[PDB]
Amino acid sequence: MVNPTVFFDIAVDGEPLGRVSFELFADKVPKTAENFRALSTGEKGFGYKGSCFHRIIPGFMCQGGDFTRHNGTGGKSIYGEKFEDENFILKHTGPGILSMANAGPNTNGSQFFICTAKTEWLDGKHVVFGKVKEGMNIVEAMERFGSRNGKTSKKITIADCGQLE
Ligand SMILES: NC(=O)c1ccccn1
Ligand SMILES: NC(=O)c1ccccn1
Ligand SMILES: NC(=O)c1ccccn1
Repeated sequence: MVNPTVFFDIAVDGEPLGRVSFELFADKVPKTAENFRALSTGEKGFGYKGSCFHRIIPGFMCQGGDFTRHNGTGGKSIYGEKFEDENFILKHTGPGILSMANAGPNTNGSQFFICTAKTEWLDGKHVVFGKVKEGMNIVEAMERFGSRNGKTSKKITIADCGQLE
């Protein structure tokens, strides 16, 4: 079939900003893509809606997906607490790359990051599974609320999220 597309509706201190949409690479990382897809729809009873981008470093990346500790230490996959690195077929080529955050080999949960630069040192250690399709202007707006140490000057939230036709 066709690779799924997922959207995030982003808010800044509760104020609507815009929509970021993502192509998920189910054709190359079906397991990893399915996790992010189901967390986006909330169809297992948990996921990304209402959570925040807790760490944003301009010229590097926007990190989110921690809906259990809201700070980078939590989250869980649709398969259990953690799942294996599925493969490293896809590389971190530039801005818009969507990739899994982790704390060691085989520790993927729900946390993910959106690259805003090429981050080749992450290749072969973070599983890349998607890419921003629309709203890279919105990801760039988000990023302006980050800082050098990653603390956001405003609260950046996924006000709504879902799967698109
Ligand atoms: N430690 C992590 O999950 C990480 C996430 C994004 C970029 C670099 N490292
Ligand atoms: N990606 C995760 O589930 C994670 C990443 C860093 C620290 C703790 N958990
Ligand atoms: N490890 C690398 O290839 C690299 C490239 C630029 C900045 C930091 N690290």
